Parts: sequence; structure tokens; C-alpha cells
Amino acid sequence: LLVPKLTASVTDGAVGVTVDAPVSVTAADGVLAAVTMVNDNGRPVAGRLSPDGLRWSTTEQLGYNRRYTLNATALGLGGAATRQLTFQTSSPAHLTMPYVMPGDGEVVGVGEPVAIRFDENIADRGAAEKAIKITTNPPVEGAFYWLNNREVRWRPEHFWKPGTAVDVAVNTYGVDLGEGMFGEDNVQTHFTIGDEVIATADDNTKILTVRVNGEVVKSMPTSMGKDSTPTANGIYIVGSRYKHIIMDSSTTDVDWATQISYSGVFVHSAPWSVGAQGHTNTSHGCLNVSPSNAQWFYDHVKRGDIVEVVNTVGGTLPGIDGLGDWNIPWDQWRAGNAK
Repeated sequence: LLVPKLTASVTDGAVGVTVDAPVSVTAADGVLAAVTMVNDNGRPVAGRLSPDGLRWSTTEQLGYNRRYTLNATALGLGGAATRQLTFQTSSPAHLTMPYVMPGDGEVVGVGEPVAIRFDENIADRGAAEKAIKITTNPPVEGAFYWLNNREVRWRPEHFWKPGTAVDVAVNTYGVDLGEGMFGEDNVQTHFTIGDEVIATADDNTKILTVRVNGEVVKSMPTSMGKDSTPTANGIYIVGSRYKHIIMDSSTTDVDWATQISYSGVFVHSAPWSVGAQGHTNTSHGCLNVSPSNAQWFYDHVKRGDIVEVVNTVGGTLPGIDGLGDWNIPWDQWRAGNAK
């Protein structure tokens, strides 16, 4: 009871040990002289001994399907103790890789959700949500909601406050995502919320008014979808932008095209309907504006800014569109759909 005591974060003979966490060893009544961990080819795992010699931990990722042997020696005024244990890590049936948006270091608008897309259908949505650590500053409540079996989103109840830093750590390596599916790797992203930019298209006036931090900076006459093919009402998140693109219904050479739905709504240059803009809806659902105004939008609106459509004869944009997240009421969004 006077020689050093050694503890570890893993148990001898354990199987299915998950590789999401480092392995640690601690000494009491003594100091660790040396600690090694090797795989079944005798290859060491990197680790670090604290300055005080009381704690050691691994410092790189352990692999799947591996047996590791831990050897530790501790010394203290009461003598020495050397101890050994072996354990075996998870053996996945399959791996899945995550992909996070928005991109790292980006500045985005006040509508931009955090988006985590997997390359496999996730059986245990709750395990995936628990593995995704989102930090906000200033802190704000948000919640997860799945758009489909492969992609989860996170957002606050209200649009983001400009100046908010968002850090996203997708810690899916070594996590069991159900049905033997484990995370292939971790991913991260950090981004910032820029200025509040909200462009409202009112079908009663046929004007698209862009407001930055609440104040009108641009009015644009528009022509939206004709009655046969109306523009849906609702809140749309700004996506990608293209200088020139081939707009095709099977999914008209079009310039200055800013996408606002996965369903194919764009704000774009429509020289052919300039006389109708401000008066008569004429498109297939796109917000047609002048070549000039389209380029203004392309230049001054960024991913994550908002377009709100109101008072059209259409219905509402679906909340699971891809860019329609805000159309899901908060009680529904927050309750989530993990089960």
C-alpha cells in the first residue's frame, strides 16, 4: 500500500474500446518514469508525460481494429511498480466521412446555418448530434434538425447577430453512428457572421428592397413567377453566385445569378423582362431584375444573407429545401427529428 498506484482510462482485456478519446495513465504516491503503448506490430503510439510526472496521455489518434499494449513504470519513495494491460478498439462495419459548411474562415450572412453532411445515411442521429460541438460568441441557443438522412443543420431561433464567431468541431472519429457505422475522421470549421442583409420582395409592390442593418440601400423593380409558376413565399438563404450560367428546367443563358433555393430560384439578370419588372410577373419563379441590379446583387449580397418573399399567389418554401431552414417554426426545429 506504499509503492506507487497506477490507474488508466482503459481496462485490461477490454474490447470495443472507442477511439474518440485519448488514453491516459496516472500515478499516485509516485511519478511515472515511463509509459509506452504499442500496437500488435510493436509500433509505438505517440504520447506525452506531464512535467510533474503524474499523468501521461496519448497525443495521436488510435486506430480501429487494433490491439494495443500499455506498459507503465512508476517510482516513488516507497519503491517501484510496473504494470501492463492490453485492450482492443472498435471494429467498424463501415466508415462515414463528414463534410462541414460553411467554409473555414468565411464571413457569412445572418441566415447561414451550420451544416454537417455525411457520405452515408446515419442510423443513430443522436450520436451524430452529440459528437458535433458548436461554440458561439456571443453565446446563443441553437438546435439541430435533419434535412435528410445524411445532412443535419444547426441554427438559432432568430437570425444570427452580426459579429458572432461560430466554431464547429465535428468529433465523429471513433463514434458509433449506429449499425456498426463509425466516423472516418473529425472535421472543423470556424466562421463569422457579417452585416445583416435582408432583401424583401413584395408581390404587392413588385419591388425587391435590400436592407443592410435595417436601412434601405437598394430598391430593385422585379418580375417574379407568373401565376402558373409562382414564386413561393418565405425566407430564403442566399447560396452560391455565378457570373454566367446555363439555367435549364431539366435540373436561358443567364448572367449575374445568385441562387436562393436548391429548387432553383435565383435572383438574376433578365434583360428580356425589363418592361415587366415593377409591374407584371413573368418568370418561371426566378426573381428577374435588370442586368445592372443583378450585378449589384451579385456584388453586394453574400452567402447566408436573406431574401424574403411576401404576398405572392404561391405557397411557402419548404423548410427542407436546402436553403429553406428558416421556414420551419422554432418549436418544431428545436424539438428536432433525431428519432
